[PDB]
Amino acid sequence: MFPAMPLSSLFVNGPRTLCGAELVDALQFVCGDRGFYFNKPTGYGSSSRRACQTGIVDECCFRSCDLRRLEMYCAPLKPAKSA
Repeated sequence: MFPAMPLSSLFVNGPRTLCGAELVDALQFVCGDRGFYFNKPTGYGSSSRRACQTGIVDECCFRSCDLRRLEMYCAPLKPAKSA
């Protein structure tokens, strides 16, 4: 999927170069299967609960982060136009 894009087949099952929105549904899985996001610089990049850097997708795939983490960031999904 996603042409222009660089790649999206090996870990990105919906996202771009992520490890799949899966990890996303994880954070929202405990907070609400509804589905959550990740590093969303809503307010302001350098102005949010010390996180993001913990790429729940790149940091989860890289830094063994079970569901305990996803639960930690239990960040409030940022709906706008997911799909």
